[PDB]
Order: sequence, then C-alpha cells, then structure tokens
Amino acid sequence: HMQAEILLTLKLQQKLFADPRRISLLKHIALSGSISQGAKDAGISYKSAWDAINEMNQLSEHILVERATGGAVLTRYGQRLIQLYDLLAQIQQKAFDVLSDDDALPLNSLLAAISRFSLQTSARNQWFGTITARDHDDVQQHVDVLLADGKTRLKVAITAQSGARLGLDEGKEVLILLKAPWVGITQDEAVAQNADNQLPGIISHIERGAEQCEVLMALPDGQTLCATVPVNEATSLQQGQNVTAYFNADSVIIATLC
Amino acid sequence: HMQAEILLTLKLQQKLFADPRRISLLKHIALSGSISQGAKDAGISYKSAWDAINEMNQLSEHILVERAVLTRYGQRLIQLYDLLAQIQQKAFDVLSDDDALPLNSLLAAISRFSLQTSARNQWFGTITAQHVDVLLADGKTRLKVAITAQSGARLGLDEGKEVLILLKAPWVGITQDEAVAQNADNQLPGIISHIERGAEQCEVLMALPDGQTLCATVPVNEATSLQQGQNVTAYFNADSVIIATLC
Ligand code: NI
Repeated sequence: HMQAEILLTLKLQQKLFADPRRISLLKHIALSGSISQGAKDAGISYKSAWDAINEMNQLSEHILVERATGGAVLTRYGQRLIQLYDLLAQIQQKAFDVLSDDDALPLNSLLAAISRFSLQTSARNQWFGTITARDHDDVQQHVDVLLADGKTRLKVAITAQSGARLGLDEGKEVLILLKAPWVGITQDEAVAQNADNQLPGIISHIERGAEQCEVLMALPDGQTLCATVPVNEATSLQQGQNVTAYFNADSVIIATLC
Repeated sequence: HMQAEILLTLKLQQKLFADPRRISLLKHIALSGSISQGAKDAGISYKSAWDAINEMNQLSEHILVERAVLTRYGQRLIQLYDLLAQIQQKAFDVLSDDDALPLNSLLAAISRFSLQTSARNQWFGTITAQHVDVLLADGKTRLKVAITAQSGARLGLDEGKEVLILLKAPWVGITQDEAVAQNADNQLPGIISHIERGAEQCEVLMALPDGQTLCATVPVNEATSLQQGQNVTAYFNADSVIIATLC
C-alpha cells in the first residue's frame, strides 16, 4: 500500500467554490467556534477567510457559517458540504487503492464502485458483470451475462417484461446475487454439465463445520465464488484443486442501476 | 441546476502525481499514439511531457506509457478520473437537496432510489430485536431473516439499520390452510388481488398493508381452489430471503 493524498476542487458557475483550504477553514471554524481563531488555525488571514465564506455563500445560494446563539457555527449546509467533500475524497482514495492492488472490474463504473465500497448482501456472492447478446437466435426466458473478463458466461432467468423495466440490453452493467447454499461444487464435469450454469475455478479456501462445508473459489476474472455444501459431499475437497461450481439460472437475483 | 464540476489532484510521497493536465496528456497520448503529438495536443512542451511521465512512473512504482500506448495501469488511472466525472452531477444533486436528512453515505444516497433488482418482492425495512428480525417500512409486518452473526456484522445490522429485503416470487408459498401456514418461519396474511393461471405456473398477487403487493408464483395444481378476493397466507423460510445494506 501507498495511500494517495486526495485534493478535490468543487466549482460552481465556472468559479472555484470549495478546495482543500476552504474546507480546512470550515472545519477549523467548526472546531474552534470562531472565524478569527478558525482562520488562524487553518493558516489563513481573517480577511481571506471572510472573502471565501462570502463567495461560497453567494455561489451556493446557501449560508455556510452563522453566529451562534457569540460564536460561529456551521449551518446544516456547511456540515453537509464538508461531509459530501470528505466522502467524495474517501471514494477517490478507495478507488486509488483498487488501482494499486488491481482487480478486473472497470474503475470508471458507478455500479462497480457501489459493489466494492458500499453494498453488502447476506448472499455471499455479489459478482459484477454485463448483459451480452443472447447466445441463440430463438428467444428464451433468461438474459445472458459476461463476467469481468468479458468471456465467462452465465444465464439468469428473467421475464421479458422484468428485463425491460431494468434496462437489460446489451452492455448494461449488473450485479449477480446468489446464495452460497445454492451453488454446488464438483470434480465431476458431467454432474455440473446437467446444470444451467457451470463456472470453472480453483479452490482458494475450505472450512468444514458439523453439517456444512464452505468452499471459496477464484472465478476466472478474479472475483470470488462462495458455496456451502453438505460435509459428506465435501469429503474429498481440498485447497488448490480444480473444480467446477454449478447452479440454476433461477437461483440468481440481478441488481442494476435504473 | 447550476454548472458544476469537480477537479481532482492526487499526491504521492508529498509530491504531485496526477492532476487534470496530466490526465489530459495521457488521453492525448492514447489518441494520437505518440508522446510528442500528445504533448502538442495537450498544450505542454515535449520535455514537460516526459517530466510528467517520468515522475508519475517513479512515484507510482508502475509504468504508465509503453512503446506509444497507455499501459493497463495508465488506462485504469484515466478510469479513476472518469468515475468522478460520472458521479459529479449526482453528488452536487445530493449536496443541493435541502429536504434530505443529514448525509451518512454518498454511495448509499446515490444508490437508494436507482438500484433495482429482478426480485419481484423488493421491500425496505429496519432491523429490530441464526437470524435477525426485520420490520417493513409499513411499521407492522415483521419478518425473520436467517443470517449468521458474521454476515450480520459485515452488513452492519444494528437496531434500526435500514435494510433492503429481496424475495423471488417462486420462493413464496400460498396457503389457505392455517395448519400449513403455522409451521412456516414467516407468515404474511393478505387478500388475493389477482390470479393468473398458466399451463404449469400460477402468479398470485396479494395485497400487503401499504398498497405493497406481494407476488408469488405457485405450481398450478396447488392454486386450483384459490380465488380473487380470498384472504390467504403467504409463507416462506427465513433462509429464502436475501437482505442487503448500503454503507
Ligand atoms: Ni442465453
């Protein structure tokens, strides 16, 4: 790791609205209770502090700082700006970490940012992919999805109507939500071959309990698959070996932005 | 709404790593296929273009430009800049929303109304007090959701945490028999508002409290006696539900 230092500049009406120094000023105003001590604490003159505050008020059409009921306090909008800025900065810092350690998902994608940094589901699989052209000339009641390698195919059961409401045409980004107990793991291709979906991979981790065994497997694009299988059936399974996961097309829920 | 934009500079080792001008340089290099034309197209001198490339390579510990084409790392750095250009209007719309509650997560705010799923039953609720108890947004219908303590910590399920509840229609049973419904983990009584019988499957829509309508898809021979208007019980296992949070 090498953490990046993030500097954002927000502009409104083609004018500088908020940069690092202005946000620092607003924070020090919140911490100190005054414009004069806050300016001193932020390293800026009193005049330049009021010059910023006045311009920020005019541009945003809101009041950022007010006298307290006297000290200076941040208003609802002043606090909302600091929070928006700091959260946006945090998204960039997290995105930079993803650049640094790498992954197969697009880094320009909103859904992929949502999946990596915000969304958590009880289903232990949450895979990014994209809708692709159907793989047959006849219309069937599912959509076809490519994983982030742009090669690994999956089919998901859905109605034409449902598909239309969610905008599922070629290229639409989606997440695949799939519970782990609904994913089988096998060393017998024929067994997987009677399933709707077959996803080859290598076991990355195994954990056995009394009734169930958890298997984690790297998908071909680097995403992780999680399957829960009855302990009796996981008896031969072992880390580092070749395996195919399999599941039905109607076991998946698609998530997507509309 | 007003013209609004967000500019990003990244520093590494207390030094300049990326800024709009360096990202422009990279994009022009990709398009033109050369450092010298890319510098010309980006309005910087040739030696300044090499200074920037060499500094970016050194501070990052990666190569951004190869023999010219961008590397994957260079393309991905441009994608990081493009993520911000993509979310900027949504972020300014979140800032300008005077009627919204205080901002907790920016990705949750931008996702709340846009994220949609293929499950026909998609409900909001909150955690109340093996599993968790959920109270739907109507404040009355309670659900039991199977989830390990570990996953509950990963989702951050604390009292009052907002959750998204997902249930496909075919995971839901419909019964007019209380002796069947009583042994289910979750029981949701309601009036059947519509029935559609197909050759193998029957879609049942049932009224939920707020005008929410539960959808269930049942094998046709199990719906033979059912009628529009009848009070019925929708039932499902606690482990059939998927619950999600946005942090
Ligand atoms: Ni297909």
